Amino acid sequence: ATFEIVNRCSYTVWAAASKGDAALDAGGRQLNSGESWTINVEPGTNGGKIWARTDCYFDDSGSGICKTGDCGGLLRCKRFGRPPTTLAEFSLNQYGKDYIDISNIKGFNVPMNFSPTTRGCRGVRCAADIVGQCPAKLKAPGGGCNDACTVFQTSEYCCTTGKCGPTEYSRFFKRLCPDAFSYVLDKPTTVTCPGSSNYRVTFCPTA
Repeated sequence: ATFEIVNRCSYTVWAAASKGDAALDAGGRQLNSGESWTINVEPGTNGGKIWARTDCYFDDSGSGICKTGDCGGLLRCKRFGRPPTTLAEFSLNQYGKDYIDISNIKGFNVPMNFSPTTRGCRGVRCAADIVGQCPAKLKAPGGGCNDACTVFQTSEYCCTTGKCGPTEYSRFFKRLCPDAFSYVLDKPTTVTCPGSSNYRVTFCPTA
């Protein structure tokens, strides 16, 4: 499947793509304002994620650091990134269907639209100014808006026991972005697409 990753932000981002234990495609790449990067993701990819990283510095070998979404200091991510990270999430060719969503469960750093480029389903979007409106205790000094689990490490926020309800913090993410997961047991906003759909992830889709 193809994922066109587009940076409409006025600032450079470093796109990242991983399924947790491996890179997807090259795993990461710099995207200046306006640039597009098309990757190929193997059919059947389960638990894939795409995100943006901000304020990165990498050396010649592709080692360095990002202020949000850093994946073990690598330009080419093999692992998931350090919160806060707005997450485009997907599992492909699962009994004939693709499943996509956006998640704020690991916080928010960059606004995002996640849409099919092929027919048969709708896209999802979280493009509200979550960083600007972020509750004081959730603000990440490094940039972005942390989820409450990341900040407070409680069973309730992290849904450790598999029992948890919505919280004041999760309700903030849900208020600004109704179409993204705000906590682990949120009412699913997952979209069912035809198996083997193709997609576009757009950072800052409205700016």
